Amino acid sequence: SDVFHLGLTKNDLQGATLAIVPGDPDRVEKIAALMDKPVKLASHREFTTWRAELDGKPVIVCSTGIGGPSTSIAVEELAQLGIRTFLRIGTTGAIQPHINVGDVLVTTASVRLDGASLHFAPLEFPAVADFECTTALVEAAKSIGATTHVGVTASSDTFYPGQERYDTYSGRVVRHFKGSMEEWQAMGVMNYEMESATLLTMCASQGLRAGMVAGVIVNRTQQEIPNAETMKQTESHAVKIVVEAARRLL
Amino acid sequence: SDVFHLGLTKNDLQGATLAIVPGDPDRVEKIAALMDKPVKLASHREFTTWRAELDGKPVIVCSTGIGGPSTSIAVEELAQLGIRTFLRIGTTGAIQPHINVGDVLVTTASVRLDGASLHFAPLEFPAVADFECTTALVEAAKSIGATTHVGVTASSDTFYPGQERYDTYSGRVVRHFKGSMEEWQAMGVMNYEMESATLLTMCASQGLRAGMVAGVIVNRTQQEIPNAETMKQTESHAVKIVVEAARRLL
Amino acid sequence: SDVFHLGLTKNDLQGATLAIVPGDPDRVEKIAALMDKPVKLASHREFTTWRAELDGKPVIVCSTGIGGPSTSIAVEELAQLGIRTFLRIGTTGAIQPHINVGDVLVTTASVRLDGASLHFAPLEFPAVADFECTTALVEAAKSIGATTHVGVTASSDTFYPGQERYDTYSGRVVRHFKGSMEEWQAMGVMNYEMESATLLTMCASQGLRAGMVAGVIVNRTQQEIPNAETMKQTESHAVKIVVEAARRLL
Amino acid sequence: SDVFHLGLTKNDLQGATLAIVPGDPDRVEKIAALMDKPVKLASHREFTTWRAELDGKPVIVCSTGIGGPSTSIAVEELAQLGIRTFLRIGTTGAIQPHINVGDVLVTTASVRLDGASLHFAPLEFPAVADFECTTALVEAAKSIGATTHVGVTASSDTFYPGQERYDTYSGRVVRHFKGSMEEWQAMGVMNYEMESATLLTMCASQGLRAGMVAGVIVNRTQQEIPNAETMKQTESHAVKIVVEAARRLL
Amino acid sequence: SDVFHLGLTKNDLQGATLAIVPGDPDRVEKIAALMDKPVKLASHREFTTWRAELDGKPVIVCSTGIGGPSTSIAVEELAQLGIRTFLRIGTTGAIQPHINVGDVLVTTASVRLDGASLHFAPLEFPAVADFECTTALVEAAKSIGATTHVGVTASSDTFYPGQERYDTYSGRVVRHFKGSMEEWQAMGVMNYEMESATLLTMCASQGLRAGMVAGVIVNRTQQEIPNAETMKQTESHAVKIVVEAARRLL
Amino acid sequence: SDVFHLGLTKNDLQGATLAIVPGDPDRVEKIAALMDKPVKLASHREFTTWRAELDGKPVIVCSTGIGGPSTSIAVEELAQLGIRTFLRIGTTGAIQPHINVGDVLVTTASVRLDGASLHFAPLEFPAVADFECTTALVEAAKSIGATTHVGVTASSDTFYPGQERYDTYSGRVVRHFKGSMEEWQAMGVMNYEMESATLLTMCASQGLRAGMVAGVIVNRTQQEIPNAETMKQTESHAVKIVVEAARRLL
Ligand SMILES: [K+]
Ligand SMILES: [K+]
Ligand SMILES: [K+]
Repeated sequence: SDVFHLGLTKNDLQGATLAIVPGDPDRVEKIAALMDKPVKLASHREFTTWRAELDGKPVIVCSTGIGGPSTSIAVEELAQLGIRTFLRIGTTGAIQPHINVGDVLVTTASVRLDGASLHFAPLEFPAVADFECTTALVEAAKSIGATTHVGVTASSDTFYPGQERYDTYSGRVVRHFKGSMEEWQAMGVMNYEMESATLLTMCASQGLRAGMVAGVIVNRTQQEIPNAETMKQTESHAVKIVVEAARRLL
Repeated sequence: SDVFHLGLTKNDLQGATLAIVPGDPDRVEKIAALMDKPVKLASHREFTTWRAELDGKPVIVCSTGIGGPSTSIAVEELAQLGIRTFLRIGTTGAIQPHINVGDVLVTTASVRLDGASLHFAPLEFPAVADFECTTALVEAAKSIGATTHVGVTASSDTFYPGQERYDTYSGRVVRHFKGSMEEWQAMGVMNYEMESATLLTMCASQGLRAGMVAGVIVNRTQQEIPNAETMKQTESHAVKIVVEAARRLL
Repeated sequence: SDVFHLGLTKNDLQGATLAIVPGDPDRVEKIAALMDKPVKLASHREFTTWRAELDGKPVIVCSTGIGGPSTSIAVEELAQLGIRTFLRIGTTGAIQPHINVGDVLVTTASVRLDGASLHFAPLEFPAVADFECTTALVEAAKSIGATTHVGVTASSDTFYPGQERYDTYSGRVVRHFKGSMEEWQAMGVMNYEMESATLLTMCASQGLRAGMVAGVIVNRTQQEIPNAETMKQTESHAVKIVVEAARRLL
Repeated sequence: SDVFHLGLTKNDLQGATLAIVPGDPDRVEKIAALMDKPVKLASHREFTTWRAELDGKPVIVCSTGIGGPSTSIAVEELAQLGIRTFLRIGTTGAIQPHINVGDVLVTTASVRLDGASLHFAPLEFPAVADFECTTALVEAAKSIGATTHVGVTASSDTFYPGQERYDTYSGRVVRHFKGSMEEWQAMGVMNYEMESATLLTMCASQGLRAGMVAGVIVNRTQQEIPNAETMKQTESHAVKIVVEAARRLL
Repeated sequence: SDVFHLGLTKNDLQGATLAIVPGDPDRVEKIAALMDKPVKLASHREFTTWRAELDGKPVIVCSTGIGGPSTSIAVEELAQLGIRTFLRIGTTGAIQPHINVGDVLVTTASVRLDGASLHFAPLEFPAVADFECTTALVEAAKSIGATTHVGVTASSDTFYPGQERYDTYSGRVVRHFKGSMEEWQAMGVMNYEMESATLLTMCASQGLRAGMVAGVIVNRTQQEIPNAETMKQTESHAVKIVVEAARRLL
Repeated sequence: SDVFHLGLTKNDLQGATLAIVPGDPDRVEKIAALMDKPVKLASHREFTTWRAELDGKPVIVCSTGIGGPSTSIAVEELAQLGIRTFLRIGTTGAIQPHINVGDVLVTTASVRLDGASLHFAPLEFPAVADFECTTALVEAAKSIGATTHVGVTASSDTFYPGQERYDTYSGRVVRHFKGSMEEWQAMGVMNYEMESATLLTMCASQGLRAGMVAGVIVNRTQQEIPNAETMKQTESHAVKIVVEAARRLL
């Protein structure tokens, strides 16, 4: 391999310069299957990589795992291999009452509640998305009639205390995160997830283009028993949106 | 007056909800005169306010003075009077070799080298522009033929040490800022100015829309004797862009 | 002009080494008019400058605008022109019940709730006034029988959230400033204003002498309808005190 | 499943209270096979879990993935299922000249170069190992004849800039981390890895026992072409040590 | 003297490489008297030094005074004279209900609520004890049947506000320390004292071995009138434990 | 005793409200003997206390030991016994070329390179002296003919790395303090010592008056073999000044 972790050579990419980067290794095949000539390249640790073709051009699909540290390894090693544009697709929990399950969120910039972003730029630097990527995601969402919200996301190194969850082993949250969800809500923040602060900071500070889209599967502000069906449909629409955005960025 | 500093009543605004916010009080009349039925409302301290009409709708032009503290007063008191969209117009100095004098810069987000932004949101929150305002500024720049750069700006509470200037009384820069210009250059930052970190943070955290455009009149990386005519033309260029963007946001 | 913003040459100063620096461009003429041979030198942006003569010696009066950033520009450019002593005169709101409207405050040092001070010295460095300037202000206050208080001032980059005001567009204050006024009150702090942290830090860290005096026009701790008359009288006494202090420092 | 990510019920564990936690999901089966009656329980994302029996008692082996965020999910959800002791096993790169490839490292505490540890305790709290777990790991290492070093480890949210690697896409390291490797070397730090600051802080602050052992496969201070056989043998050595330590902690 | 403060020459030590370091100059003679051939060397400021012999080998006993600053002077100057192992003995107040008066505490690492530790290593570095010293203290405690607890200690630059005491001149505690005792209690912290953060950080970052033991004389969580007798007995047992640990470290 | 550490009752003080606070317990008797009817009250740890009479009024002399932690105990327990004015006397090393051995320094405020000051007020609060105490010290210095410097002091929790000394066991200084002495020199700081940041912050934030004077016995910027007689004379000079200042503050 030409890189330390992903198990890829530059020849494997066949000249690709764009990658779609989901979190779950199990979701990579689903995304690749929407495009032409899908081929599995490698599977090592949390990093599963396929290649496919979109309008005659090679594109990469590679999983990051959960969190900024493993995300930073995938993005760096793909950059070493020639990738210059990175599109993240995820699912997410909204923290605003006006945002519904089934909706799509496009992130303009993120609240940096992570550690890895600091290894690229000091805290004062914005975790901001690329303008061309954000534009392509909004236009792709419109092309299939999705209800879309555009704005700021909170990006946390934990699933539990950093998202103010109390249903845990200890049942408590450290002082600095107590009351934090209500503060982000007042400041207009749409949602929580765990990788965008790292992704957006490391790309914007190194001349790489990045964008971020997610489907809403749950809402933290109103109690409701989730419906597995609505949730599956919502992930499928987010995947088509990221693929269509990619088409506009080739 | 209905507000503490600006010397304005809500009746004076005639229902306006958009304001163009330059820094220099002597620039307010020149911007207002490009639109219909311009009238002076007030002048107190660094805050000079005119009203005009664009495509039949009232709009405000109001100066901020230099720095985030006076900016924060103007934005708050305008919001008290009904303004919900804020467009900053300026001229600026570039720190990248590929950006030329006469070019136009549209800011997606800012590095927070200020104090007032912290009084609205903690450092981790992004100083990010509104997507609709950024889109209007970019599309207006293309409509008149400008060469445009879109990206990150460094926003400083000083003109001298925070912009790493050594041609000063002391000729010294505090440790924290020594070597800072070269760091921002490596990270792709386009330019320095002094009000956007405050403006963009206070608006993004309070449900108000803001954007920012500026004309390039000097470049810190290439020695050149300034041309007064070229600099006047560049200012006029940027002002035409901010008025046309306002037209798209009514 | 020999400087970038103020529109002054060194010859304009006629050998002056002391400046009185109020905030409001409109108040500069009032101060100059107490002295001999007053002459207007320049008006650009928030910076209005006059010259006059005190006991046969030239003195400068120059406005700063509101906030540390514009203050830092005026102080630097005046230093480039030969000024070595800076005396600030303002009006202010007290936060202690024993301090009355009509009283005069002389500041020994300031709480650094600003951004520009950090561009001169790290936070651990004290925003302390010059001992000779503080002495001259206290003695000048005694010479006209003013009721005087000497101590610490809190210096904020905002008028609204940083001074814990809730009568605003949003009606809220960021976590770190919630409860802050009561903490400063317990620690003996006399008042809030917006420029002294910057002024005192940048002078004490660069071999320049600075002092600070203000008249009390309002008290945050007891509700009362302000009297425009008492307020005008109080600003007039503070102006005579700063002029008399200057006389003792030539 | 009784937990959100791991895909496990409490019944699956058969009363287990100790878990061995490697990073790589493909290493879970190899560790479990050294013990009696090994069986696969689940595999979801980077989390692969097996059960086995040691001296008649059930034990769990569960992968964390790379970085503190995914580590924090595995540790929390295992604790929800009844686990109270956590033993980390890895391979690593040394930064001291006297430490040789083939040696074993036991960590007493870690330098916190991560984000997730802050979500459990403020920076001032020590990322310290449990004394009983450290004692068992040291005594097990001596029982099989390993050359062992006991001391402090640097635990980083990145593989590249946080470990001061320059052989990258950008070839740059942010100011804060320039010269950092030489500082840690002078302070006696043995090595870099990426999960221990999170693991040790979250356990020490919540009444859970944790320890950490690793085999040295490379040394950053001496150029050497790696030997694949030597590296495989070193991994097997460290795994035998972590199983024997578990035997002492039942 | 060969050093600035302690009044010692290297010859005075007769080849000693281990020191026992209590806080109170008055307690040095008591410790020395348990060993062979005790001799008083010097008394200057808070620094009183004796020499004695343990199993035929010279050992030093030297007081630190109260706090990290004076501790840092004693440790440095003893290191200049050849000392490489440092054992602290103290008395302390427990903050856990299960810990009783009469018990002995051995500290694995400390919460850094001091200033001097930062002059040796940044905050992220752990204030961790040496593994051989901690082992010797635990084994010495067992040899006389003491009830022993092993874990984390909070180490404060103050006796009053930093340990959340309200029975003071002012009757208040600064915001950041309000509620702090209950947070440390929840995180498993055993006790407060005032020198171990400095001692453990400066030794672990400079190749010196250090450990820490204390007798419990009071418990912050249950009201009780202290018994001078139980307190004297408890200090005597801690002194024998430190002497016996030293024997195991020669 | 009415207090925990000092071994004093309120009756012992005979109504005293002013204390002179040297660092060295062996200096307490020498200061007290310059006044009338001197008597020893107590000696415990680094705290030695005498009473004497000045112009018919009782005054206290009490040692602090080295560093802010022991200083904070002495000041708190004296305040509990009725003391409201605190005068620090010391000898010190200058860091400016124009300051000579034999000169006297009066401190207006201090750089906070300590930990204990943070336990009373956040870093942004100024470590500033009382104006009445500073005035008395300056006027007393002039009355006896001393060459006096008035200004800022750097106050450090260490004698060695925090004062950028390299003549040590390790010969290293942590990154944060490398190049620090030259920064403070450029900023006009006169000298280093180790207790004033704590003393001045705790008093200014609690309604207590404090000041500080010191005699210069060495200069870090000019190599010179110290003269023992000159150094003894300089100490006596500073002590005469602090007694005469006390006389003016009764
Ligand atoms: K201004
Ligand atoms: K991961
Ligand atoms: K001490």
